[PDB]
Amino acid sequence: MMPATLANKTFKLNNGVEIPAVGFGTFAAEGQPGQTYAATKAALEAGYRHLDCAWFYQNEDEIGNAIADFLKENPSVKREDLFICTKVWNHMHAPEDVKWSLDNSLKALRLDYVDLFLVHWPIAAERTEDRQVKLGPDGKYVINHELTENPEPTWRAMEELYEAKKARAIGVSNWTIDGLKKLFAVAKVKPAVNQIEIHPYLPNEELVRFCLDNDVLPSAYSPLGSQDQVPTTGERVRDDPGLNAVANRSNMTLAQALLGWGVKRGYVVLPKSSTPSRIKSNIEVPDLSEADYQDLWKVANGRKPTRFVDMKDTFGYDLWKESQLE
Ligand SMILES: NC(=O)c1ccc[n+]([C@@H]2O[C@H](COP(=O)([O-])OP(=O)(O)OC[C@H]3O[C@@H](n4cnc5c(N)ncnc54)[C@H](OP(=O)(O)O)[C@@H]3O)[C@@H](O)[C@H]2O)c1
Repeated sequence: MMPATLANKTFKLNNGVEIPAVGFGTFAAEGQPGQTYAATKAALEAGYRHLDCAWFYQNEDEIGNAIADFLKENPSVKREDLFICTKVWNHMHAPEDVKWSLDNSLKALRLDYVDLFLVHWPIAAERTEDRQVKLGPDGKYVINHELTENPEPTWRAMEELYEAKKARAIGVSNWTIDGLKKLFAVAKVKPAVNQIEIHPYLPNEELVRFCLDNDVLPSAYSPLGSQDQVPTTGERVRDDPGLNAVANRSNMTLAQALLGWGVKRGYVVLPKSSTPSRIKSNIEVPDLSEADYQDLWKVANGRKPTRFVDMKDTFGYDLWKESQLE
């Protein structure tokens, strides 16, 4: 346990809502039945008060039971003490489908409201009659270009959910700087959060700066970089000697140093794990010294950025227009 952990720290969103600086990522892209329940339960017991969820991962039902069981077991804690975030997927950007998606997520989570609701990608795709992702003849998402280029109808729907008090704050995920500029023009409620990939191999500094300078708070998914192993070089973030040197010299884990780096930059961090030992350890986020903070920055600044999450090939849509050359 870390008495000085920054797990007690919150940020204040531009509408006054407080968001815990550390949240637990619940994505379980590989099963099993019951694994999300155990992990979520472990996070709640370990002191997490921020849970990050999404319709896409199809496990909000297990999360709902975990929250309900945790609350039943711990009468001193109230649902209001938890910060719950979920997200609407790309095939559900039509206004009525946005509301349906939150209603569905609220049902599975066994909640009356969520603390944060996000548009998961700035990409609108067609859906099937039964509200699944419609696949085109190449097997990729079928893109609705009108709704993708002019997301106003989708955002109005988020605004209405927010005014209906079904979401205490609304935000975006994977939005770009230009995307934010376009949204600001048509938005009555400014997005409170932009959840994006942020870690030492992808510092995303220009977007992080633009958000902070504009009252949008970033939150970092993949804050540990994934163990996904950089594809053009075959190196892992968690094998990086510079990063490990800072952690080792300060008797902290590599993950804790990476999470402490993110909060120190001034944004939320959403570490994911299925492993109890790692769930427990990742809630112990240190307040980094100036030397540690700077040296991690040296690693980040000494290399070419590498984005681990790019669903180009699945979507049949290229948001970030990144190539081998150029
Ligand atoms: N488009 C979006 O909005 C989006 C995209 C991706 C993710 N997210 C959210 O953010 C979360 C993070 O995504 P991510 O899993 O790709 O990256 P991550 O949080 O940076 O961590 C990925 C992997 O690191 C391992 N790990 C965790 N703690 C560790 C520790 N102390 N020491 C060593 N290894 C550790 C874990 O493996 P084990 O599981 O085996 O323990 C975990 O799978 C997701 O769950 C999700 O809620 C959002």
